[PDB]
Order: sequence, then structure tokens, then C-alpha cells
Amino acid sequence: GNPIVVVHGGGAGPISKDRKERVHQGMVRAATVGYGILREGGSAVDAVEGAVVALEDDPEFNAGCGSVLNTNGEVEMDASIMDGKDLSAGAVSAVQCIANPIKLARLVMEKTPHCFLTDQGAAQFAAAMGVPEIPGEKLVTERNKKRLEKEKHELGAVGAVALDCKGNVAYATSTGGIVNKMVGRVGDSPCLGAGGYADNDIGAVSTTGHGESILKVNLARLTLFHIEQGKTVEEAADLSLGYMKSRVKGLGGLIVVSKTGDWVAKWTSTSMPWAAAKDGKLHFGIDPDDTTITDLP
Amino acid sequence: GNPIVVVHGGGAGPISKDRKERVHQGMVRAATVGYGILREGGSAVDAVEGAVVALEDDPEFNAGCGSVLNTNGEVEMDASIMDGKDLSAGAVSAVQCIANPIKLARLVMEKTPHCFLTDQGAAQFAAAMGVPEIPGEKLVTERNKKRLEKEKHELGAVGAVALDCKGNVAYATSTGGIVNKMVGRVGDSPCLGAGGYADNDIGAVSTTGHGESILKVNLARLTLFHIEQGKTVEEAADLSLGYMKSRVKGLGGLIVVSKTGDWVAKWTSTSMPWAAAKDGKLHFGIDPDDTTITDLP
Ligand code: NA
Ligand code: NA
Repeated sequence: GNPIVVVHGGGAGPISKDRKERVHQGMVRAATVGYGILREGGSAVDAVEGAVVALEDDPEFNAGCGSVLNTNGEVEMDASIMDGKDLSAGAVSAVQCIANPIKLARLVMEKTPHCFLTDQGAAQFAAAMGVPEIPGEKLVTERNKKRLEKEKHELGAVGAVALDCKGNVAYATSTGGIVNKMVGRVGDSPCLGAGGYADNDIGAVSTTGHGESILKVNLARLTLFHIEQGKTVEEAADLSLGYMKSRVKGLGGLIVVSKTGDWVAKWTSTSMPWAAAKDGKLHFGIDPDDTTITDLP
Repeated sequence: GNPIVVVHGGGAGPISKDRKERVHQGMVRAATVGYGILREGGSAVDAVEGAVVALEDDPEFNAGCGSVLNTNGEVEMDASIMDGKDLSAGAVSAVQCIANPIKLARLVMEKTPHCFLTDQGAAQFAAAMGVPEIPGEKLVTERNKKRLEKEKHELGAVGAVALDCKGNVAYATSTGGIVNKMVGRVGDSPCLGAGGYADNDIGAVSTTGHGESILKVNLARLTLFHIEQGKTVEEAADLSLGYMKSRVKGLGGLIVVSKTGDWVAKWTSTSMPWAAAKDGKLHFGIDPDDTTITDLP
């Protein structure tokens, strides 16, 4: 089978002229890691995790380092990961002082009889697993400090989907949330069916945008229902995002990969950084009708 | 239209002959409150909340007072509530030292721009709203201390669905989780699409059983997808519960109410206490195909 990886940044407004190149490099890097894992025969779960670790470590993206700040100027993160073979999953919410929430979500999946850990319990589990505690300041960027001050005086998670050489599908979603959010606010990112969904019998979805809207419509599972009903990945993505817009006035985006290798990146927001790698080619874009295709050997 | 309320207890193993009468009285009381709200012209949301507050206050049920204990012998609770008209929702996870997590979930829905709060931030929000702090000890029961010791030395959430006189549907789900759970473990109950789902265009579902399994299959939203495809409420519940059993080896139960007034209580566990009130009649049961019908003014 031909493996595919699709990655996305936040499903938010227009991006600054010079920030677009840092964003472009970040998306290329995430898709390169994801695809590289797939091309050596790695699993879909390792591919989506690898892609999302890259975006968490990148201060340009709203996950890990570069996470938006809550009302107290702190970084509180959420993440979920799912394997489409057995529907096994791991999720974390309101996590702090760790570099990679998606790796902690992977440890919840592999090392516990549970799939979702939160706040104090997720921090205690991270310590028991030997996950290093990093100072909160190391996750905080200057651009985010300014965003918080701007907001106080008046978006979207990162993710990845993959299809591996064995026919397995997976998704990973990670976020810092929304600027100036309440303490302990949980978005759609750690919630299965909302932040993403992966099932080998259908495909895999990872979403971004206004978390409350994504939660209310169960955006990731809804997209896969349309595929089950015979719609293409493009029709499914349009129908489910269109429904979020009309029903709950929510904007956002998503990436999909079907079990047959069809993929798409769609959004109702102004932009959504995205990249896809398949058959030695890299597809990239931010704005509608700005897609670039290059060789990815 | 003719309003309906359906309530459920934990979808778990067999119940002792003497506890069966206390559970019965509890189910009757929850459905009486729910139905009483509906009969005076109250909303579906108020009805499901009223029914679940009764089960939270009842020490016989795994929600509020009577919640199972985590690995530290503490009560950590989850709850979600959803409004079918606009898909508005409120949810809380890992909440402590409050009598009624469903009322706090209602507060998240009505008083914040968010739908889900967790642990410390949920505790801080409860204090800011004037919700009284109760000694976490007032939620702990002797039977649950013994259960924890038994488990260490070696189930299921409560809920309600309703259809009101104006055609609105709602669900409420509340839990103490699973005995000896890890600190900060989040189950299906506060996760929209898993713990429940409400949509006026389809109906409302509230689930119970093994939370991790319910999360992985998105049990509540899945049930409603079968209704959308033309299945009866009975076929939808059987197909959704059957899929959870075959795909992730999970057992549990659910209650459904369609927008047209059809309702059902189904489970794959040994038992599931349930009660339904419609057209002045009360339907009650715990074991398969053993149902009592009485008049309910
Ligand atoms: Na980052
Ligand atoms: Na109770």
C-alpha cells in the first residue's frame, strides 16, 4: 500500500507575509518526519505522533512550545492520539510544564488501562513515567505574551493523519487552546470524535478551529459518517464543516485520509496551514488556491 | 407534543436482592422529578438536570454522593449536559468537593463562552459562581471504602434523556467513574458524543458502562447516526451496543429518545436500572425483559 501523511496548523485568520515562510518550513518539517517514518515501514500512529512532536517543539505553532496563553499568562495544553486498528487511544487535558503533550497522550494509551488523563493526575502520571518537568516560561513565546495583552484589552490546534504501508490509519491532535481562556478550559483536541477520529474501516480525521463548535458537532466522527454513507473525502469535509458553520456558527478546518488513500485539507476559516506527502510528492498550502507541489525524496 | 423522560443507573453486573429495592426507589424518584418538570411545561434540559441531581444526591448511585473512589480513596466526578435546539452544552471533569457536578456543567453552559472545564479550573469556577464547597468526605460512603479495599487487594454513569412539550431534546450524564481509577482519569461521561448527545433533528442519548469503550466508539453519537439512516430506536441501540462489544470488547448500556417520541433502554452488561415516564405511565426495570408499568400522575 502507498502511505500518506497529512498535517495541519491552526484553522484561523490571515497570516502575516513573513510569518507564512516560518509556517511553510514548519509544515514541511512535520510532513517530512511523518512521511519518513511511513517510508521506512513505521506505523501510522508513530507517523502522526512524530509529525505533531515537530509542531509542538516549533514555537510558530499553537501546541507545546508556542501554545497560546490562558487568562493567567500560563500554558495549559491538550492532546489526543488514536490508532484505527483497535480504536486504542490516549488523551491528556490541561497539562503543564512538559514539552510534548502528544507523547504523554501516547503513554496514556500504552501504559494505562485508561484513555484520558487530566490536569493534576496527568502531571503525576508524567512524573511517574520519568517525563522531564520543564519551566512554564520555556513554553511561553513573546508573540503569545503580546497576543494575550492585546486580547485582554479588546486560534486552532495542530494535527496529523496517516495511512501506513499495512493499511492502518491514525490521527494526532495537540493544542495550547484559545488566547485568554479560563483556567481549566478543555477544548475539542483531547475529545475522541471531536479533536479527531481514526478507524481502519473508514479513515482518519484531525480538526482545528473553534473548539466549542467542533465539540458540539463531533466534527471528526461526523466527517467519517459522510464517508460511510458513500461521499468522497472532499464532499464529507465540506458537508461536516458546512454543517458546523450553519448549525453552531463555527469556523475551522480538518484533514482526512480514507482507508483507500484519498485525502483532503479543507477549511471555513480564512486560512489553514497544511501539507500532505504521498508517492514522493509534497503538497503544501495556507490560503485557498495557493497549493504548491514539490518532490519529497 | 407528549413529553417523555428516560433515566438510567449504572450499566453493570447483577444487583443484590435488598439493594434492588433502593435502586428501584431511586429510579422512580429521578423519573418522577424529570416527568414533573416536563408536565408543568418545563424544558428538556431542566428535566434531565432535575432527574440527574436526584441520582447524584442518592448514595445508591455512582454520581455525586455515592461516587466510586479513585486510587487515593477520593471522589473525582465528571458530568455533561446538552441542549438539542442549538447544541449548547456544558461539561466538567475531575471535579471534587461539590454536591452536584451536573449543576456545575449547567453553569459552564450558561455562564461561560466554553463547554468543558476540568479539575482546578472547574473548582475555581464553582467558587466564583458561589457553589458551596462540601467536605469531599460528605460524598464518600462506607460501601465505596470497602469496594476500594476489595479491588486493591484482588461501574457506570447515571443519566437522563428527555423530549419536552415544545419538541426539544436533552441529555445529562454524571459519574464517579470506575473503582480504584488513576488520579485525573476522565471517562466518557463529560465527552459530547460519548457520554451523551442531544439534537432536536434526531433525538437524545445518555450512556453507561465501560467509559474507555464508550469513548472509543463514540457510543451516543453512533446510536443517533443509525436513527438518521432510518433505523428504529431499538435497532440503533442494538447495532451501537453490538458494535462496542465486537470492536473494543466493551459492555454497557444506553437510553434513547427520538424527536418523534420513540424511546428505549438497552444494555449488554448484566443489568441497567432504568425508568421511563410518558402519557401518565411509569416504566421500570433492571434485568432484561423484566419491566413493570404503573400510573404516574
Ligand atoms: Na509549538
Ligand atoms: Na449518588
